[PDB]
Amino acid sequence: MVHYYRLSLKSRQKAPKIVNSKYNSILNIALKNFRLCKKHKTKKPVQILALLQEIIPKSYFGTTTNLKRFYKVVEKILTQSSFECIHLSVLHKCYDYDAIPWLQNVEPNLRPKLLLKHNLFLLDNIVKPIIAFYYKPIKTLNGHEIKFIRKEEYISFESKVFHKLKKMKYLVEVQDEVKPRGVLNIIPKQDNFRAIVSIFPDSARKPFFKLLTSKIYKVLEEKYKTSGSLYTCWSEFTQKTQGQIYGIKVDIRDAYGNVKIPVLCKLIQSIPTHLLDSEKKNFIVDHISNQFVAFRRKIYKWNHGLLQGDPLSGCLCELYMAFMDRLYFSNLDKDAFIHRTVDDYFFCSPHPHKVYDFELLIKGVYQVNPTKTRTNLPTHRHPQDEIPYCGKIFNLTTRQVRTLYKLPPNYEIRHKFKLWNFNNQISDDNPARFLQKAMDFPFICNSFTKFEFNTVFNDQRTVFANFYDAMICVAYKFDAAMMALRTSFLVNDFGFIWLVLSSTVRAYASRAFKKIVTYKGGKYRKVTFQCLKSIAWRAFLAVLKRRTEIYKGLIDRIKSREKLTMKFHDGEVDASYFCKLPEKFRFVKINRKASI
Ligand SMILES: COC(=O)c1ccc2c(ccn2[C@@H]2C[C@H](O)[C@@H](COP(=O)(O)OP(=O)(O)OP(=O)(O)O)O2)c1
Ligand SMILES: [Mg+2]
Ligand SMILES: [Mg+2]
Repeated sequence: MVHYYRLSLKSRQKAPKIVNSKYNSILNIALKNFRLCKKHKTKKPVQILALLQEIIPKSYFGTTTNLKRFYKVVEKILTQSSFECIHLSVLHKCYDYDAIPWLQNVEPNLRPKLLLKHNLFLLDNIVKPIIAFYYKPIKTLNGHEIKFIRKEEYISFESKVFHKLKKMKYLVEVQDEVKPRGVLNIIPKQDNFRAIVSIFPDSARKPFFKLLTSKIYKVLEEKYKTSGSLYTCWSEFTQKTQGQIYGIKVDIRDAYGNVKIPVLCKLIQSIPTHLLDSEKKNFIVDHISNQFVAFRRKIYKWNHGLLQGDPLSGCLCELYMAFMDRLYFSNLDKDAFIHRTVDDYFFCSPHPHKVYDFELLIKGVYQVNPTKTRTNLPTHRHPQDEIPYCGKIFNLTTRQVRTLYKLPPNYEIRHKFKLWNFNNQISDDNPARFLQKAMDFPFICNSFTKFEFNTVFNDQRTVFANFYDAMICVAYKFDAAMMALRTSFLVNDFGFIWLVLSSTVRAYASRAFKKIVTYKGGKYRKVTFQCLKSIAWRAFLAVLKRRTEIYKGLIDRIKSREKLTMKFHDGEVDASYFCKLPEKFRFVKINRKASI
């Protein structure tokens, strides 16, 4: 009931020093070569595919077709996203079987599965290990993007921040050979770093930690400030505020690190016992004072605030921050806009001086991160009016809210979408259910909200732009699915994709219509299912025309048999934007070619 094979490097097994009776010994040439190359040292010019071509002799494949069928999957490994798989299928499907020299002497009909086992050995014992020898993979945290960084430079970088953490006092060796919470990982930021904990998977206390986060979130709700709700706050502020809106958003530097455990333990102790009893109070306090992690092999106590990656860190940081809000941010204009999430504050006032004062107050309380500040304050050199907060983009002048999309230059969009899941596999001969489960609406629901579809503060223009921008993300993940199909499912008839595509267009259009009807306001004019449907169709054509040397069939099918005419009951909404790719999507990389 396992159909997939995952591209992750942990799938690797320890390279045996010579293969045994079961396996053909043709590959021990390559097992020898893995050692002959690992006893090599280089410092700059390295191609991964090229050198693998020399560890594994061409004689294992015998021809030029089987070898490229193998190097497709090694390429996919090189360009992997986290939790991305291939079908075990691809390691035996449509091979030339009597062109290899070494199953020419085995049962003609038993070749598939033991060639599969052989290829499995190749990749698990040589391919992913040679990579893991030359590179570390790191998660960008931008989707499932994995960047490959040569371990030589990364060990150095890890060493420099370990330097900073022991040259400071943030990390003190305890050597109690004490059970550590988990393994410390250093992960690059931009020009910076981030120190994280990977918890040891010991699922005896996971429901306990969940009970605890639950309890103190209930404590947050009843004890601390009901923080309104972002949509409500923005709605009512923009309605009551006639004039030009001034605003600022600031990010607190090292939020988890600058929590003061003294103050935190006090706050924990102050909680009424009917909400958090004495034992769990003491466990939590002991827990946040006593945080041990393993790094290299020496054990270290973490002294710098709450430590990221720990299950209680989010809830305790919000407890601390709500306390700080009560202490320092209680006296601001009740007719002004204020909202916080975690380390991000968003303040707005028609009064410039009041926005200026809020910034001064914040910079007095916390150490802000200047890089991340966004404001139309005249005091700042480069005023913005679009400020990003909570994955939205609030326009201070127009009061419009657009979905914010994190898509850096030359970011491969396929890294946002988790096409495969190991726990629920799908066999190679059912592409329809795979496409379906990829087109399930959760992955885009977060840009289908009142924030996007209200006609209370947002124009009809803006609502429709939000819908089209969501359907672009949707069509992109549809194209990602199709790539997975053509290179793992290796599809025969594409008859199901027309039905899947029609179904998704119509269902997402229906959800959009219902959301828009639900949040009607003073700037509603009229919205139509025909218009929504054709917006979505245009969104799909916009994506598919970047490979219209593939999708010419589908392109022309939808243009021939579908309604795309764009008529609004408004003269305000520019339709030229609903025909091109939006400026945020037209440069995301769609080709999956082995970089380093
Ligand atoms: C590596 O995978 C993970 O498991 C993972 C990623 C991010 C995580 C956790 C746990 C908490 N978070 C982040 C904590 C951070 O504190 C906060 C705000 O993020 P941010 O402002 O961007 O970083 P921070 O303020 O500390 O420092 P900075 O401002 O750059 O100085 O959400 C686990
Ligand atoms: Mg921050
Ligand atoms: Mg932030």
